[PDB]
Amino acid sequence: KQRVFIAGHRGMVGSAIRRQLEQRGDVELVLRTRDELNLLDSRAVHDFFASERIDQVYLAAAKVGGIVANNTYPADFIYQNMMIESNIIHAAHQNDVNKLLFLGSSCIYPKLAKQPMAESELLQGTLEPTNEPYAIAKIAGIKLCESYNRQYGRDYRSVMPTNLYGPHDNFHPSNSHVIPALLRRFHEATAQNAPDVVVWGSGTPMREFLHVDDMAAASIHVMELAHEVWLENTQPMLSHINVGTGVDCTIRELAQTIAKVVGYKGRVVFDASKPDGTPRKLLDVTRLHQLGWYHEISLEAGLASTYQWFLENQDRF
Amino acid sequence: KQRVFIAGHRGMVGSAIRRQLEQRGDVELVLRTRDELNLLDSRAVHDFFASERIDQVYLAAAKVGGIVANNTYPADFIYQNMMIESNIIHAAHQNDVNKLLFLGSSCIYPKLAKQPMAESELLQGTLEPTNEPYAIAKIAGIKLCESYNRQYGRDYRSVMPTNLYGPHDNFHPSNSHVIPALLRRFHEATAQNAPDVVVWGSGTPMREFLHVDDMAAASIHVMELAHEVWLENTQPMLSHINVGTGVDCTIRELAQTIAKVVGYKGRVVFDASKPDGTPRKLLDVTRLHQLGWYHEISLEAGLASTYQWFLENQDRF
Ligand SMILES: NC(=O)c1ccc[n+]([C@@H]2O[C@H](COP(=O)([O-])OP(=O)(O)OC[C@H]3O[C@@H](n4cnc5c(N)ncnc54)[C@H](OP(=O)(O)O)[C@@H]3O)[C@@H](O)[C@H]2O)c1
Ligand SMILES: NC(=O)c1ccc[n+]([C@@H]2O[C@H](COP(=O)([O-])OP(=O)(O)OC[C@H]3O[C@@H](n4cnc5c(N)ncnc54)[C@H](OP(=O)(O)O)[C@@H]3O)[C@@H](O)[C@H]2O)c1
Repeated sequence: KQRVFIAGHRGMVGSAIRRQLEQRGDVELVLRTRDELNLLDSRAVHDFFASERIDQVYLAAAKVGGIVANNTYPADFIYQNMMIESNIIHAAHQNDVNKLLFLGSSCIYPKLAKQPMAESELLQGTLEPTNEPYAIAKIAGIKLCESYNRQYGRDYRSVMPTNLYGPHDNFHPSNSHVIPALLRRFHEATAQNAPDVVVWGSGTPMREFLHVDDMAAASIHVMELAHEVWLENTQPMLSHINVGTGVDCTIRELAQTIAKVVGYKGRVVFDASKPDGTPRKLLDVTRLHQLGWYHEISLEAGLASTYQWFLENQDRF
Repeated sequence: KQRVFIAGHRGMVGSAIRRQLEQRGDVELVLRTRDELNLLDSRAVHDFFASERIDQVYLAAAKVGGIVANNTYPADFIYQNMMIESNIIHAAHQNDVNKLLFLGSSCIYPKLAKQPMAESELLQGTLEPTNEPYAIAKIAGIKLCESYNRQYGRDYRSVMPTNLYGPHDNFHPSNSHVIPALLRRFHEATAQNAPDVVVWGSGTPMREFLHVDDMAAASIHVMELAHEVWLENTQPMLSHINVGTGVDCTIRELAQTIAKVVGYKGRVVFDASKPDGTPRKLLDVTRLHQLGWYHEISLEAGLASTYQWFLENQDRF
């Protein structure tokens, strides 16, 4: 029976992986809350890895935030993520954990990358300023993995997810991520019966979204793939695998779909006097598809179920 | 032997007309798929009308969609429908086709029209924003007909159907039309044995529904009526004829009837915290009834047969 440590099991992605691994007895979960184990503490982390018998590690712990947070607390974002990665990856190796899955991020790719973005797009150009500190910490995490794989013959894999959404997301008004922000706004506009909802921009830019449950499934899939199969579809110094749908949709389509899901009857209005971001941003998921994994949750279905979760848990935001 | 061209013969309404005209040898059908004839291409359309010997035309081709589609692709909806109408109607005239039937839509009437909506309700007030582009294209199609009738002495008739349902409807999860959306939801809720099915709104608004086969019958009836009889019951600049049942029923009654048809045993729940649309929306079918046509398919019977079709074709959605 495999003993799996899911770091950051309370977070959005961490909890999703947990929900799925809990539904099978060939795995035994070892979980620690931030109060039980502070991942920033090296000694604490090494002690934990020395005391427990861990077979696999899902590194889903991180200091995550929106546009305001990343620009307001840059030092916290680069430092905490660098330490959490270093502590876990080093401790795992020191205590013979051979399997580990590192979760990166799509905001790690160059601002002006070629679309759709293949894995080789990594380090090909300057990063988006807002995400720079966080992005550097994440890239360093991938290279730590590749470096341990090379030097010690470890099996530390990594996946790069696209924009995620689903239960346990930050539905707070402070969150800048489009899906949870719009679900919230359309929910209130519907409740207060507002004549319209104004969204900044033209609505023409194209984005990609993946439901967190699909994300968890793909993660477990990549983690459990045969080592020979994984080596065959990656390179030692370009080992990360993009995880997404490969399908993009306009912000207009997204907003209009959310309006429908929520039962909003007013008008959705795009204020084109405000600037748009990059015209298009989506991942090339060829590598993942060749590894035999395809997403199951469509946008409409995922938004409807996420809204349902939001309804049962709104007294938390 | 009459040579009839049914444009858009693969669509819901188009195929219904075809099923009925196929069941009679006094008519010979000329059909072209989108790959055989792109209706947006003027030259292609005029060439087709020049090469074939068409006696009648049923203009059932259109760019149709739900709430999300109409608000997401407004330009495609107004443009494609305007071109398809213009191309066909002009080509028909240029090549001496004297008989043509144009299929409009109920969403063409003013948002705040008087109920039941008589034909004279056309252009009496502002349109529902969601349907505005599509509605303008459709109204332009009716006026093209009236204009050719007036200037060239043509016999281009038009019918305005109410909400339609039946086989070949879009049963996809993306579809916002109430009947196919509810048949699908109740089907899955019944299969997964869900305790309840929540529907947005109070369930009190009243809507009218017509089975597509009745629609096809009425269309053929109006098309084949004697010219003197048609002129007698219409006006040159108010020539369209409403096609529907003239009977309305609440959303509550509709949902409850679908639940029964599907064999659902759970509870149907209306969430009244979500807004309703207009309280009532149905057509005045006096003109059609005076022309001697009455619908044959009742709601329960039509839903049962449509569900039956859905069951045999579910591996398409
Ligand atoms: N577009 C994208 O590429 C994208 C989008 C979403 C997520 N992701 C990936 O998923 C990762 C996780 O994101 P998420 O949305 O699941 O965030 P989240 O909900 O904040 O998860 C982070 C978890 O880590 C825990 N944690 C942080 N610092 C800790 C510490 N010092 N000791 C112990 N636990 C600590 C947090 O616990 P507390 O909150 O209890 O402190 C939290 O439960 C990201 O870093 C990213 O790589 C990528
Ligand atoms: N409530 C209402 O008032 C109501 C409700 C339903 C229908 N209707 C009326 O019925 C009309 C048809 O509706 P429907 O439900 O039958 O839609 P549908 O199933 O989408 O039928 C449209 C057909 O037109 C074809 N088509 C579209 N563009 C074409 C092109 N450029 N070249 C060749 N073929 C083209 C489509 O073929 P492909 O899909 O193969 O491209 C499709 O088979 C509507 O426009 C409306 O006037 C009214």
